[PDB]
Amino acid sequence: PKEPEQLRKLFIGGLSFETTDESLRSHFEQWGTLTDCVVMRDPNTKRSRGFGFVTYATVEEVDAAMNARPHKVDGRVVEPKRAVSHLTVKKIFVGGIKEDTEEHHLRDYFEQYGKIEVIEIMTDRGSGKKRGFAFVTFDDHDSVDKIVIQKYHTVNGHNCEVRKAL
Ligand SMILES: CC(C)c1ncc(Cl)c(C(N)=O)n1
Repeated sequence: PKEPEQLRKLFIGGLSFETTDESLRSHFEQWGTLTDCVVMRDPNTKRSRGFGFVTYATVEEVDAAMNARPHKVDGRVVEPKRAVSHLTVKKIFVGGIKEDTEEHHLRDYFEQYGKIEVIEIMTDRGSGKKRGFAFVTFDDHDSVDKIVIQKYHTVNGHNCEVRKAL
């Protein structure tokens, strides 16, 4: 049962114009089996457009490649991002957590997606009561990208709504 191809793709921006299908593949094959690897080029001049994409055999291989950033490919630090579901942000909205969810509930769950920098449990401006939603800020966008493509998030027994924030 193969994961959907879209979830196995990495868009690589910031390429050296000298990077080729072959040199992009040789680099990113260090972190998994590549079923596809393409440098985008102008149709007339064949000059690189400065970006391309690689497709791994599994999502765990995508994770391995992202965890090995920064990637210097043919002498240039490139910018890998998971394919769109790009709104590149480090913060999520977490809704549906009700009044009994605390900081440690959110931390213990979300810390396995990435390094957390801020947890903000929202409270009512007048009463101080919890409003039932929170924001979590990570040190990097790939955490958010992994989070929002999941169908489900269960935190503190609550089925939560999670979206990219701002
Ligand atoms: C009131 C709820 C719907 C809300 N407030 C703020 C944000 Cl930033 C989001 C979101 N989906 O990102 N959702």
